Amino acid sequence: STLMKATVLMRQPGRVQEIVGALRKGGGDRLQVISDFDMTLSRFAYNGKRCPSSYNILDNSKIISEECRKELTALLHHYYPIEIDPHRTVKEKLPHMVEWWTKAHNLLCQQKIQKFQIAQVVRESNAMLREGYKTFFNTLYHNNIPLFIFSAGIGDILEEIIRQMKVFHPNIHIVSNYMDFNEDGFLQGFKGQLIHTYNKNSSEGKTNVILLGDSIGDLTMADGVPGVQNILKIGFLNDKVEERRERYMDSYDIVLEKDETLDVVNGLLQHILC
Ligand SMILES: Nc1nc(O)c2c(n1)[nH]c[n+]2Cc1ccc(F)c(F)c1
Ligand SMILES: [Mg+2]
Repeated sequence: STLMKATVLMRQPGRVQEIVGALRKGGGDRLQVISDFDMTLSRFAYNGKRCPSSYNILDNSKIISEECRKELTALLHHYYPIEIDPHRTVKEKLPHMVEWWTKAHNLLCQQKIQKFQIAQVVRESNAMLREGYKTFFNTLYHNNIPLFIFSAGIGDILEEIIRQMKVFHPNIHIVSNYMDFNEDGFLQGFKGQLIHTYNKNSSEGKTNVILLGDSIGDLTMADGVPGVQNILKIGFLNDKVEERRERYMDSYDIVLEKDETLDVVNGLLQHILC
């Protein structure tokens, strides 16, 4: 019944039925959720307007100068055509993506950004999560299901969004780029491994996976999780739907077309965990 919502597309509904059945048989003990952030857990559009990405939330804020905003936009102008070019292989795109993210991160480090300002920028932003986010985050937490959120954005921004929406629970594990601040609270670098849009993947018995994404690249987020026995991939198809629908349906198990809610995922979780 969950899958009878009007936004639901399935190329092989019988296969979806078998995967959901295996997930239910395995129970929450075997389940983990692997999800993209922007335009998957965050809402795509509201009240006739696009909702901001994590990148937009910081870049359009009061703590980024207009000159820095122009330089970030110039980097985007150069690298976006490379990023989306289907005739460049993922391997050929990698060094360009590393360059772009390294350059953007360094520009942010050359501003005067203070830790306390991150909460402020998010609070003043138009950040929005999909409808049903409380049920989604609470169901996972109450059922002890780890949620891995991958984002090539800024971890601090993601965390403040989820915290300010009152759903940042200890079962959430964000894999993203976290800021490093000096003793005076000023941004000085980024922590750990660089995550760009083409290395959002894993690079305990939780062998069943629900993957949530909104781009064709998100299909790989669970690659490299060892010993996965069952995976159900759910893809939000937010825009350019006539152009994208076939490729989405042919790779994602379930596609949700212009669905600004987590209702289908929530219903699947309730079915699997009850
Ligand atoms: N705040 C911020 N601003 C940027 O421009 C950043 C960033 N963080 N990290 C990496 N880039 C470059 C980039 C990569 C993908 C995008 F979709 C995009 F809009 C911008
Ligand atoms: Mg996304």
